[PDB]
Amino acid sequence: TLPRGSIDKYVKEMPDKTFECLFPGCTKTFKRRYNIRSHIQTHLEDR
Ligand SMILES: [Zn+2]
Repeated sequence: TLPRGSIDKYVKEMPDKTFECLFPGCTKTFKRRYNIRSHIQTHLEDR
């Protein structure tokens, strides 16, 4: 009754100011920011 352990199961935060969405099928990398996290929402939101 509380989903909150999948958004942090596919994120590779790099100390070089980078990000690697570890989602299976995904292939987009971002930088030090909390925007890709919301991107993981559309990941398991409907697609
Ligand atoms: Zn992704």
